[PDB]
Amino acid sequence: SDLFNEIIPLGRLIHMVNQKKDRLLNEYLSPLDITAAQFKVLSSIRSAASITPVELKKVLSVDLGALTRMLDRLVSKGWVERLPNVLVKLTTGGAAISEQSHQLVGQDLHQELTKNLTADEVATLEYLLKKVLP
Amino acid sequence: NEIIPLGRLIHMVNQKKDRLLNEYLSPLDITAAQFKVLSSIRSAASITPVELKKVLSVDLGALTRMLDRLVSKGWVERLPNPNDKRGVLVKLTTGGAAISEQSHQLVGQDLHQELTKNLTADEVATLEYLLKKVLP
Repeated sequence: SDLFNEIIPLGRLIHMVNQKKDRLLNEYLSPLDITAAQFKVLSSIRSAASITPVELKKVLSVDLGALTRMLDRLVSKGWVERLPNVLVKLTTGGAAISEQSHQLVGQDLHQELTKNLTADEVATLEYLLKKVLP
Repeated sequence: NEIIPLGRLIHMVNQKKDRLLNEYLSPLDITAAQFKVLSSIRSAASITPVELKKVLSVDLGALTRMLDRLVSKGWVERLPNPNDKRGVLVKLTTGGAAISEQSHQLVGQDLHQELTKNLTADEVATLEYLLKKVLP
């Protein structure tokens, strides 16, 4: 709590808290040699069903090159398949691992993130974060 | 509209910040990802790629590519390492300083005002307060 003495801007706070989330993800996901970054790519493909690398790049806001490397690794692991249109989609086993991740990682991440918060502080934080998104 | 977990909300709000950064930074052909790298070097003054990878939590390979691009643009320079010699320090050129220095205005003003457009002043103070409480 040099943080409460000091005035840190909101954008910086959002960044730091997102770093903390990603470190916690990386820890809980570690039992599948899947990174937080790979996890997000898988989730994005899951919700889109099928999606261009070009379209995926745009949804994720990351470099096209860096994403091709990500997609290479995820195909080698059998979690993603490349189809003729290019279009990337989840394998049946990448669907499994997406499913296992979410069940493995939720609750735990929520409880570690909110450990210092009151129940109503959690509800307020969630409320106000939603208000930023419109 | 529904009950979205905190972790997910943090992600979505962080995505939104990055998209706004990418828009405002577009007049330099500099990405939010690049801008973060420059800021990290700024505050470290000089830093290993290995130490930088750790501070940024990105792949070493992907960071070497980032650093290649920023050297070609003249915002970062590679130096001989005093302790290693087979290795290098990166630091900002004066141009890279001028650009990373713009992080005060960008994150604190423009980006800040777009993020908080739907918030009351006290709602901003509360959101900041509670985000700080997650960090310990």
